[PDB]
Amino acid sequence: SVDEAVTTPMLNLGSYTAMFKCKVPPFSFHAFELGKMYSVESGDYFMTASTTELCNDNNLRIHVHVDDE
Amino acid sequence: SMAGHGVRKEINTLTTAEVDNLKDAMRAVMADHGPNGYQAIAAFHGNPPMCPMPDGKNYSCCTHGMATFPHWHRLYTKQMEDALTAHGARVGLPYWDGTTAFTALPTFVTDEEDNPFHHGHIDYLGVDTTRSPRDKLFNDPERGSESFFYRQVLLALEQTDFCQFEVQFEITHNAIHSWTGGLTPYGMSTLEYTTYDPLFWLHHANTDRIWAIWQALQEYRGLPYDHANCEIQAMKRPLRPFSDPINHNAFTHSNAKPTDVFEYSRFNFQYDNLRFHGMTIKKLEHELEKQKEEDRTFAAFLLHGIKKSADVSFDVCNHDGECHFAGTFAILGGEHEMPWSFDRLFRYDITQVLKQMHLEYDSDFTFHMRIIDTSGKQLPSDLIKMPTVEHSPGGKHHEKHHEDHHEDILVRKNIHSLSHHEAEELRDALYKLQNDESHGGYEHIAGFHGYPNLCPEKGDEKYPCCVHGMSIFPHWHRLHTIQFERALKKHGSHLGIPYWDWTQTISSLPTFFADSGNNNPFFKYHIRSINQDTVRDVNEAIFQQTKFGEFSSIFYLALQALEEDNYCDFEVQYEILHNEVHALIGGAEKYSMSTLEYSAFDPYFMIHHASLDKIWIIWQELQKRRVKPAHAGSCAGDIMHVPLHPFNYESVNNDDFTRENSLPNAVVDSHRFNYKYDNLNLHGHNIEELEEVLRSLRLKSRVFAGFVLSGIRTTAVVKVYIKSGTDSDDEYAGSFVILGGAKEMPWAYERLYRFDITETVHNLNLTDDHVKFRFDLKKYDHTELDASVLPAPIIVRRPNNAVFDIIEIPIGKDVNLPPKVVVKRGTKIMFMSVDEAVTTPMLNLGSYTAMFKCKVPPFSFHAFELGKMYSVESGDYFMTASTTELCNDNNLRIHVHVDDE
Amino acid sequence: GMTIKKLEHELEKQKEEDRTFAAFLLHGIKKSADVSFDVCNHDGECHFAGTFAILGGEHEMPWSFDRLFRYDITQVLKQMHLEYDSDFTFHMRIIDTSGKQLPSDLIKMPTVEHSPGGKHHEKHHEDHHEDILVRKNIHSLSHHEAEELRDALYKLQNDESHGGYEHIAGFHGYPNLCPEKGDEKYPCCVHGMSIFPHWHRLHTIQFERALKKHGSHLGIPYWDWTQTISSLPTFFADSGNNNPFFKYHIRSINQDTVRDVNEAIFQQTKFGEFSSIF
Ligand code: CUO
Ligand code: CUO
Ligand code: CUO
Repeated sequence: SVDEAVTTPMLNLGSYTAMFKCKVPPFSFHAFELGKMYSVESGDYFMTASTTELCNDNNLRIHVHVDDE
Repeated sequence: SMAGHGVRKEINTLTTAEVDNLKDAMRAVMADHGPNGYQAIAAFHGNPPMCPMPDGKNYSCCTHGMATFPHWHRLYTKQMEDALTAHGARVGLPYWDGTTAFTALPTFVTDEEDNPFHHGHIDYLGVDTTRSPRDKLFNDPERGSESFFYRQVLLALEQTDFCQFEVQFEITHNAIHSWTGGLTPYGMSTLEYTTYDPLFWLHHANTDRIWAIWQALQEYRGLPYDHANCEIQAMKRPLRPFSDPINHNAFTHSNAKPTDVFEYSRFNFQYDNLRFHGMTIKKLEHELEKQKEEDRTFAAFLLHGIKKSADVSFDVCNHDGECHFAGTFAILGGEHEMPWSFDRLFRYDITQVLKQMHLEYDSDFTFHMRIIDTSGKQLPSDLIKMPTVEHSPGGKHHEKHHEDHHEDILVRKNIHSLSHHEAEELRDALYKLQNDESHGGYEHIAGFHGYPNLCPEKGDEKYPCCVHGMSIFPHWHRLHTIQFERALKKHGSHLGIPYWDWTQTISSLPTFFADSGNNNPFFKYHIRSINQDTVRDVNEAIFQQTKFGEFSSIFYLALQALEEDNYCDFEVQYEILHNEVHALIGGAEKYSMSTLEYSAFDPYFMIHHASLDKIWIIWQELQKRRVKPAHAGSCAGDIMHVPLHPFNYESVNNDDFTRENSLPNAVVDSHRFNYKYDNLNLHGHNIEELEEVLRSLRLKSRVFAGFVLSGIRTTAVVKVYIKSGTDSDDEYAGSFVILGGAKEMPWAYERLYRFDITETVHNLNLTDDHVKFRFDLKKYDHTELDASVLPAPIIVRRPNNAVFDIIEIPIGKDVNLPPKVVVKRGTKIMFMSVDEAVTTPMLNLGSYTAMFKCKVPPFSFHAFELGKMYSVESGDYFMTASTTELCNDNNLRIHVHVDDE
Repeated sequence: GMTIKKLEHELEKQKEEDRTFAAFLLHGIKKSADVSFDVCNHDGECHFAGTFAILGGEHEMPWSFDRLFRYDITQVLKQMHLEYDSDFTFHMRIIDTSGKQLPSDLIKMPTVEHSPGGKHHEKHHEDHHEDILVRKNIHSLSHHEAEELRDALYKLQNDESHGGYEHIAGFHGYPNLCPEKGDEKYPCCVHGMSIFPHWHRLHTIQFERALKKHGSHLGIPYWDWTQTISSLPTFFADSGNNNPFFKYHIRSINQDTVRDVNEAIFQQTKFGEFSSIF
């Protein structure tokens, strides 16, 4: 949550790589990633900025991916 | 990768790659210690014994000598199959068609070295499996087809009744175990050991196949395939250990009950073909009936558990003492087997033997029976009761048959075939619904799709539940349509929602709507929530140039949908085709059918989606004929594994089917929803007939204009205009519509939108790869909007004969689009050298997404993409600008991706 | 009484209907006994399924039936209102002649079987004929039902006679009639009086009776306005198609019946403490 200026939203698994380009939906908080939280499930994930503009402020695109050993 | 089911095909048609995967997968399966291991699965069959009885006694789990027998084994085969798949097999156990004569055991099993199929180790025994085939195994044909396996199975097939069928079927099943295993202690001949041999699966796969063929025949007969009137009680009880929560496999666990077991499709595996021997199902039925014509004499046996496996042979003897070999049957068993006794007799066709004896039914002759154990020791005759002799005549008069149907089966009959009497139920049902404000009400049902937006759980954000543009787009709709229909039936409906085949030449709008007077409920509906009635601004949407191929207007698009292979590529064609109708009906109007947020309310809307749904069905199975089944998870499945909102959210129609079976994988099959269409035909063409028309398009090379459409957040139209060499004269290349609106959830077509420009381009005479680009103009329901986001058309040429290649020509410079996935492994790719200023380099697969950001190496031409070129290989690709700076000139990032159907 | 030909016909008729049977496997139980069994639903409610007897004794030769003995359960299930698919239990008691009970071990559990055949149900049935009239709910209204109301009202509205709509409405509002040639006029409408509902109740029937004479199937539809009001009834709202329910032309003075609807909505809570009308 570093930098209070940006809150906790951080979209989540926006979709696929194309979406990852920073497409985020109009305020539709497709919840998944919140404040201090955690997540057990596997598969392919992703994290994008809370808002479309908020994305461009630092390019919050990190595409987390979670596979097997 | 095939999207659909793990298919099981014949063993004799072994494809090297397939065999390799199976061997490897099996090897891994054998190795794993886990509960979904080879040893663990094998254990289910018998030793070590997995079943508890309430006394604590342990017995072999397999159900034999019972009606449940095919059900239990069906699950067992699947259990092993799932394991192999996890291991990486292309899904499916191969089936060994034992029925047909074969010189030797399948090579697949036979190969001694590096073959996991050859044998398996038995941990408890501490020895490997063994097999000693009996020579009797290759049955001697009189006819050539006339073999014992064939005959035994054939008799089973003839039986109408499930129970009658099962006994014959099961006994036949046993024959393979005996002959293969023979005397050896470790093999198939023993109940305990059999699961260990890998051949076991091949055999059971075949046995399951036999059952499947029978079901198909029953369906053909019109007799119930899924359920059995007999042994009602047995079906209900679960088959352990599958029912146990210990069971790692969810699917088998879910279909623990024999009632559940019947539907194989739920199992998610299919067979390459039902055809028994060469015969088709239709043919087989005919063949069977012929047998009926002649009288036959049978010997009947009552069999019970004789604590062991044994082979019985009996001969028919005349008083003279002359005898001939009557026949053989086998019993599979062992110690710790569960007790079983057949409810009915096992029938064996004596007729040939009697004729040879020249005996008559009435004549007094004797049956001699000898029971031999596997060891060769003779058993006492006390084990089996003396056989009965019966005569079966041939012919019939006034045979009233009893085949049940219509538990909850509705049918959506054509609006045209509609009758005055039929029409009333529709009007009444709809009206009663419309007046209904409850959660079940019409006002509420329409609400799911358009405004007001519900689905997020008290988000207070709102959210259009309407899923458009997603891969799921038809899935959500198909369920919604049924939701509308189901609501009506509860309201008092006789028939299903009428569907309209708008593809055919449209003389005028349906009378169903047009009759605005008499307060027709189908014509419009009062929102009541906000107010305002459902109005529509009809468009011409007519003028007929030509039918039966090259049909101008809607049909081509729809026909174009069926044309497309793969689901993912299909869905786009599916939606866009659907998108068109909404526009003509809704027109410009605020509250119209064209307005996504509102269109749900319109009466036509509820029915209209049904008409589209019909197209999906024809296509769904149509693909199956193609040996490319694609329904369920195919390419972009991830979206599917999540329930359709708001159907799952607690506040739906509360329809038990809907609320529960909201899952997309479930919705894929319409037959579950309890409704059927009066016909499969489109534009007056039957499935086989229509398939021909499709062939016509493949006949001629056509150039297509690729489109990467992304959520505009509004519904609108686009006019594609092709530039001309002369001045710049545009041309009406055509037009398509993009549905959407205000705060809709974001969407973007992963797949390209095939749009046919061909004739238009030829006039101007330009080349697909060569400098060819066009500027379209798009427009909102009424007014102009930013044409800007094209995004730049990605020309694709679809070669004529020898298709399913598809060529994809992206572009070079001033290109605009995210990662486009042509998919359809085997597709071809290229690039447009448009703008001489930029040469041919275009990096290639730079690396991963991070690299895609435009990292390109210093002049290191990591070759891959050149000038006019192509590429067959699959996997994930990419294309970036030749140089780092050259990237920024137009953002040449297109991340091509190429997966499987 | 039946002849052979007749009997065969009688038997076939039985075949026509589906039946459910319980099957018993019987073997020598070294004695004579009477067996009675009941069908019970899960509830534990039971009904007497049926009875059969076994004749036997010591030194009887051993015997076992090759097939099951069938007993027709169908009537019992219907009484239970059980379905074949439904899960129910069969309870069996074996009593010897002496009255001593035998162990159930002697007989194996019964099997159940289904016999044909089914059909599709057409909605052939007819409910009540117009005996007495009934004022059915406006909501429960059907399209077909709706027409009779519109037709009946319309025919009345066009009717100027004393029986006419213009006249019936006249009783309550203007013009005022009731005093016998008082030339005073007088609103017949009785409001505020103790009789207030009495006069109205009769007037309402007067309206309804006028319609039936005019050609009505059903009674005047009533609207339960207390319940949360989503919107005005469709019956009125459909101003188009010249809906007779929406408005009426006075014709006497002129001017159509217009209404200035008020919000009359917003729902706070139902089922007690209902705000507004209820
Ligand atoms: O059935 Cu248990 O063995 Cu093939
Ligand atoms: O799909 Cu939601 O509209 Cu036809
Ligand atoms: O008006 Cu006279 O009563 Cu309601």
